Amino acid sequence: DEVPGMADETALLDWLGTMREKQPVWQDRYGVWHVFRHADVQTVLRDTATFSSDPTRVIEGASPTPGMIHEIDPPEHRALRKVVSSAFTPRTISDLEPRIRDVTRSLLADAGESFDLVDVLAFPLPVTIVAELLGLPPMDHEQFGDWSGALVDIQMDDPTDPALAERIADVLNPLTAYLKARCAERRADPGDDLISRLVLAEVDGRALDDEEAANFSTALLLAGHITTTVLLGNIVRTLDEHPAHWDAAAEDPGRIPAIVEEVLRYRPPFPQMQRTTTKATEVAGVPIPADVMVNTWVLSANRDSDAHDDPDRFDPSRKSGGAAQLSFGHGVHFCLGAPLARLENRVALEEIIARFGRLTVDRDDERLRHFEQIVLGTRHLPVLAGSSPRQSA
Ligand code: HEM
Repeated sequence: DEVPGMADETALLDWLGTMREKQPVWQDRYGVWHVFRHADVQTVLRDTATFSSDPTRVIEGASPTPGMIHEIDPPEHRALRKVVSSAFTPRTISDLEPRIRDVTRSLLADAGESFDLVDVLAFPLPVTIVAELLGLPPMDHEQFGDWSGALVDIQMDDPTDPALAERIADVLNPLTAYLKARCAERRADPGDDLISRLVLAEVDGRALDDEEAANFSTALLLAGHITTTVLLGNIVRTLDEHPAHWDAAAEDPGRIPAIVEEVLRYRPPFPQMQRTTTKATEVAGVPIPADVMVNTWVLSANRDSDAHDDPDRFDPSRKSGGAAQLSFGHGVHFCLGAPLARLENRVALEEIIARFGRLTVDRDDERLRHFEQIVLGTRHLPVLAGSSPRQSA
């Protein structure tokens, strides 16, 4: 009666595989309901009326934290997402390419034969880009990175460690008050930055006060950093295992986006999502009571043969793309950061190939560490360049 941890990936995948076949809806000893098949995960994620993103919904006198889009249900979710989206736009994201490329190239250019891909690229990159998108003083970047980094590091710890909430609040409370001051500053004296945009936005009579704007910016950072960090490490780890794709991608960089989707399917940085039932309901004929937590295994869905032929084959030739990418969610909460996630990882892989041709994982480098809670991937990924401009080759 145990959920296998995130680190031993094979044992995890083996267990999910058995669940999809023998117990596709399972109630754990904590009374959390686990959903393993793709069809059923999809059903849960579409049905927001039954499967709420708002645990406060089911509690007398409790209400959601304002600005926290991922914690609220339609109709208000729609109202808010519309406001937020008007600030954080497709051109906003796409104009970021040169800076992403510029930061990435510079960081890699200082990495030679041996290095940790996460320490060098995957960890610092996303947070640099979030800081710049938000428009915050270059002189605030170091502390901003330290707060985000601390919160990434928190996830290395056992999530049932009862000190969890306190250590989270120790970082979160200053972060958000820094952003909320920035919001108030920007409301009085706006610029060309996401915070300014967020405090300037109004869509259908609806705007964000400083509280909402600050909570959103914080959520945006938290959603954006670890996931993106984990994705790039997973990309390199997966090419390591299927290395003929290094050369295919080297030859044709147009192949990179399909590689990024296939890694996302193969190794979702978030293997699980959570909902709360609002009422007695059923999944796949299995009865689930009101007011309980349901965990949808995206990782199990991604490896479901009923949804993906030869699911355990790493195969970028799959006809992937768009809103079908379960690793960014499904339905109204579908990842707001998806274009940025996709952009950052496409540029990152392009740049890795450009400089190195190929990376191999140093699997016996003892600094290698996997996460084991919310995330499927690697905190430190020692690598070895196939080659680099540093060699008199
Ligand atoms: C590969 C990297 C990423 C992955 C795997 C990922 C994963 C996810 C998933 C699974 C969800 C849906 C959660 C739910 O339905 O409850 C989500 C939502 C969200 N993500 Fe991402 N994410 C990534 C990158 C980003 C980035 C870069 C940003 C910021 C630019 C971001 C911001 C958000 C926001 C604001 C939501 C909530 C959308 C809503 O509730 O309407 N994410 N993400």
